[PDB]
Amino acid sequence: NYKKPKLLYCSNGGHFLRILPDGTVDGTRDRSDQHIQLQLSAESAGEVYIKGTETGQYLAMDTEGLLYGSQTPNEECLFLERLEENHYNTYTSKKHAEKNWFVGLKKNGSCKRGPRTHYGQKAILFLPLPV
Ligand SMILES: O=S(=O)(O)OC[C@H]1O[C@@](COS(=O)(=O)O)(O[C@H]2O[C@H](COS(=O)(=O)O)[C@@H](OS(=O)(=O)O)[C@H](OS(=O)(=O)O)[C@H]2OS(=O)(=O)O)[C@@H](OS(=O)(=O)O)[C@@H]1OS(=O)(=O)O
Repeated sequence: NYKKPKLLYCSNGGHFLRILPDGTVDGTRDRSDQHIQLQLSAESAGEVYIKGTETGQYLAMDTEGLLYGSQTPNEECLFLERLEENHYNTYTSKKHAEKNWFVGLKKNGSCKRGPRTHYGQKAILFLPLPV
C-alpha cells in the first residue's frame, strides 16, 4: 500500500494478476506481459486501490461477483487488505463484505467468482513481488 510498483503472484496455478485494455481481468504465466504491473495505494488503514500502470484502469467487483476494469475510481473499486497467519495477503470486497467475497484465481488461470470463494483455499492467497 505503498511506493514502488508491484506484481501479484498466485501459487494456486502459478499465475500473475492481469488487467487488459478492453476491461477484462484474468491471469498469466508470462512474466514479460506489460499488463501485469500494478500500483497499490492506501485510502486509510487496511484499505487499498489497485491500478494497472499501462492502461490506467482500476480493479473492481460487480453485483454477480466477477472481476472487471474501471476507468473511474468508485465504491466497487475499494478492497480490505489482510496479512494472514501463513504470511500471505488476502483482499476482500468492501461493498460485499457481509458475504465474505474474495479476489481469486482458478487453477486454469481465469478469475474465481465471489460466491465460490472460502477461507483456506489456495485460490485466494497472493504474494507481492518487485518489478
Ligand atoms: O473434480 S474435483 O472433485 O477434484 O474438484 C476440483 C475443483 O474443486 C476446486 C474448488 O472449486 S469450488 O467447489 O467452486 O470451491 O478445488 C477443490 O478440489 C481440488 C481437488 O482435490 S481433492 O482432494 O480431489 O478434493 C483441491 O485442490 S488440491 O488440494 O488437490 O491441489 C482444492 O483444494 S485447495 O483449496 O486448492 O488446497 C479444493 O478446494 S475446496 O476445499 O473444495 O474449496 C477447484 O479448484 S479451484 O480452481 O482452486 O477453485 C477444482 O476445479 S478444477 O479446474 O476441475 O481443478
